[PDB]
Amino acid sequence: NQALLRILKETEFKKIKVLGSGAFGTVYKGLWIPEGEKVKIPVAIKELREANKEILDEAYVMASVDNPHVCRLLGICLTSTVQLITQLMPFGCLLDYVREHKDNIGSQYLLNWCVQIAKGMNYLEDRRLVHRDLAARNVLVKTPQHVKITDFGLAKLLGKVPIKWMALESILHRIYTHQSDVWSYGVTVWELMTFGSKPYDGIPASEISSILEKGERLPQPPICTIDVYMIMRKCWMIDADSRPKFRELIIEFSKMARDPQRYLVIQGDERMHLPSPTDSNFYRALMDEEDMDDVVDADE
Ligand SMILES: Nc1ncnc2c1ncn2[C@@H]1O[C@H](COP(=O)(O)OP(=O)(O)NP(=O)(O)O)[C@@H](O)[C@H]1O
Ligand SMILES: [Mg+2]
Repeated sequence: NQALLRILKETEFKKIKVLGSGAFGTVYKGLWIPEGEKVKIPVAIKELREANKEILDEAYVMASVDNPHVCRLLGICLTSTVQLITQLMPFGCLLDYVREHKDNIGSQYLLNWCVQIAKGMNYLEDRRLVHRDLAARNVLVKTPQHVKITDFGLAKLLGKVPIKWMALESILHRIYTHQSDVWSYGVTVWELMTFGSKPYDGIPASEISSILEKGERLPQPPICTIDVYMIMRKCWMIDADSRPKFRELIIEFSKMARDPQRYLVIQGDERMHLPSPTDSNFYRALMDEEDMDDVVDADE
């Protein structure tokens, strides 16, 4: 649908500050200045490094993604460069969030984030869409209780490879499927449960396919019980059809969230509950009016 993607003129918005850059482009905090208005509305703008018909075709798919746990493409400006406009997320990405909060995050948040990421990826799988670059850096925090997958469509649009997130078949043959996204999901879960450790830290990207072929995998995070680590390891089976399905991961992590201290061991966890209804309501009113499923609370 034409209606989902806004074509912006360069005069309608301005880049203000670089937020960073990765494999496909550079992101800026920007301002949208709607013509004839005096308001300045914060947005994120991603300008791609390095056709228009093909670009717009993929942009319309990206703009069609409508799920509480996946970011939608809102607008595009095609000039000499491709610029992608999306909602700005002040909390930033979940990788930085778990690093910065390494001592104040409880099991309920971690297990619910795993549910939310699996729900967003399952939505993509149901639409027959493959992400190709899932990682904790590509999950954005809308509120601490609500996360969203970002950068859907970018890898396809432009495809340093994120070797350390990639299924072995993607590394060796650039094969990407829902089940290779499941491998990346397992790495993403490992990043969360380690509070943002670097996977395979110190090992050169060029050594990784050899390590995987020998059967070596990312280590058990100290907070994870064996059932949680077995899920991660199942995501990294060489046989892609032996890996879990995202819909299975929604079920498993939701079950775990109903008994969180049975599945993760975190110092001080009893002091780290989900927000009260009062605090949740206040967050939603200021930052998060969109429809979403209830978070999974503990039975006890
Ligand atoms: N909508 C957004 N709101 C706020 N920060 C954002 C948004 N989108 C991206 N960022 C941040 O902008 C920076 C650049 O992102 P990006 O160019 O996608 O690199 P990356 O996520 O680190 N790696 P990759 O996506 O794998 O290429 C990172 O710090 C992102 O977290
Ligand atoms: Mg990114």
